[PDB]
Amino acid sequence: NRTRKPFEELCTELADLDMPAENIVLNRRVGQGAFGLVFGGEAKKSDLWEAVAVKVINEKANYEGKIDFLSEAKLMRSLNHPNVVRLIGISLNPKASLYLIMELMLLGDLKTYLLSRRILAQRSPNHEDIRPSTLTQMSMDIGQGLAYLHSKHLIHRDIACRNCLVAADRTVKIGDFGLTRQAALPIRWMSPEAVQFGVFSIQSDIWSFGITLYEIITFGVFPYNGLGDVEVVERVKRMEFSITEFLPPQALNTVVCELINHCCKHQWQHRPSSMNQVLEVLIAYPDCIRPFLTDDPPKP
Ligand SMILES: Nc1ncnc2c1ncn2[C@@H]1O[C@H](COP(=O)(O)OP(=O)(O)O)[C@@H](O)[C@H]1O
Repeated sequence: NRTRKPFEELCTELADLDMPAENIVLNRRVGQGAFGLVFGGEAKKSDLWEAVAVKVINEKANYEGKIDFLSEAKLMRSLNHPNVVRLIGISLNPKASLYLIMELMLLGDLKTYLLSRRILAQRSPNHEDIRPSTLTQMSMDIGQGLAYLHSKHLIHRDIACRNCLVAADRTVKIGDFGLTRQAALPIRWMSPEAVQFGVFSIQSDIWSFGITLYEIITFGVFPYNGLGDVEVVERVKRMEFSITEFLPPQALNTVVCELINHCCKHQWQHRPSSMNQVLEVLIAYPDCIRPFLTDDPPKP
């Protein structure tokens, strides 16, 4: 064998993180993740219990899949930040599958969050969940969490409202690192220098961050809604219609419209050199993130 040894040498380094299956119990079906279902329950860190969600993949798939499964956890262990989801352990060979244990975010992801609290914005626009005081702090938490990733020479390459989870504290954190690589497909969240060229940088992550901001101020619309995935690879290269054109007419004079337009510029020499240029903006204008909606909900 030549691919069945990679698994058993990898778990040697991740051996201090193994937990017996008698310390993990499954209660809920939290959601349908990318590769398998995620379950919700409680895990005991040999001392006390904590509410936890688990990513699970059965032991029937190829070893090629199990290596990527454990590589997500190995990368996740190198992180510690109040705006990044932190794992607490793994579990090797429990009965039918392999377990990935990561803390529970009570209020789910951000896209389903906004999609469910849409009419609440049209009827109660000053609510503790969805007011510019909270939306700006949320986008700010995502920003400094991505700045923490970039600080330690990491590129996420997949910034969207699907990979940002919110907890009962209503603080948001970075969620999915399935596509995260080292420092030097979601095409709608990718700058053109990363689409036709396959090169990723901090500026490509800033492009996806600006797309996330458009996704937030619209409460979850599908970027470039109405254009197929084949029409967008040709339209974004020749600088026609930045994402700002897809906004309601209530924008195009605001501070958030310009911001996502500077974060999403074809000339990456004009894009911010670091996430801290964007973060320092979110302090001079603390009510920039506003809900800009229509009377017709978005159609996925
Ligand atoms: N720790 C968690 N807390 C709450 N929900 C989660 C958690 N982990 C995963 N999920 C749910 O499972 C899916 C995320 O799994 P993943 O494969 O990481 O997909 P994504 O690309 O959305 O991050 C989402 O639907 C999300 O709502």
